[PDB]
Amino acid sequence: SFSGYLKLTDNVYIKNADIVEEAKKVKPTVVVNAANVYLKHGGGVAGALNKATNNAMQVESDDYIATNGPLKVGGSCVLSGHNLAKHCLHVVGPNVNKGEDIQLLKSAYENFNQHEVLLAPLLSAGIFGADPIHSLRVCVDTVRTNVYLAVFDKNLYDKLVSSFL
Ligand SMILES: O=c1[nH]cnc2ccccc12
Repeated sequence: SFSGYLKLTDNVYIKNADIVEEAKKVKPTVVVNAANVYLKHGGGVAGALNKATNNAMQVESDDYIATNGPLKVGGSCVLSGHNLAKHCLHVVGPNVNKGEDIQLLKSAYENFNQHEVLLAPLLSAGIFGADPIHSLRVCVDTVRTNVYLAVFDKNLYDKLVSSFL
């Protein structure tokens, strides 16, 4: 199971880790991807997870989009986890660098409540432009299921833990 996580609340745990390496090690039932509405896994967590699947995540995603159209900002879809997890829950947090409503971050985290346990990144953090401290607060106040957060950046991880209310 998950190891080396710091317990933040009854159900939220956090670790300074590369989510790709964490997924390859644990092989969780669900790994969360920081997706965009088109499931175009170019950079950030999405690009890293997709590269770990040898682009199989992108091929599967393009077929999903061709059939279903784009996701909504705040929405999600369950696809294969390939070599990383049983499933990948592609969740679209608002990208404030693309001018999207930051209030949609709570709706994005609500998708996590459909899964008993997840390995996840902080939604809308990193290249999505939101304040990661705000993302962690929305996560703890929205997610009721067991969420194991992987924060890649050590300096950000330390700031998140030291500022956690
Ligand atoms: O951008 C990232 N690349 C690789 N691993 C991560 C783990 C957690 C959060 C962000 C990342």
